Amino acid sequence: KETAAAKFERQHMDSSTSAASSSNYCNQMMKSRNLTKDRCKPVNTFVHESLADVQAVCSQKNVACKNGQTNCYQSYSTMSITDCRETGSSKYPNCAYKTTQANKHIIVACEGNPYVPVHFDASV
Repeated sequence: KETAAAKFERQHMDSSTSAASSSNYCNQMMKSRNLTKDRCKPVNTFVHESLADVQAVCSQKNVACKNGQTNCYQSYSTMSITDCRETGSSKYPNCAYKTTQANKHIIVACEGNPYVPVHFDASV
């Protein structure tokens, strides 16, 4: 089955755009990445940076994840991110989202060898 590292790339990386270009970004991406296939995933962030720069966060500033685990890391630099959250009208299978573009530090959990992101914890 899909690895947690591949899942992270599918759910959270968008190296192909520098930022969201329209309010429809989240509606389009939540569907195309298959995050609305079986239920409307409620919240999801997309990071518009190269995958190597996002992987590199695993060697940046350690911090405990929201859930307490100690394998979280905060990026030293801000990054281009898109926050996607359901709208009040979102109703499966017609999942709908508010797109919010921002420059924030990212926090991710890492695992493995190579040590790479496996969870998106927060944008700060």
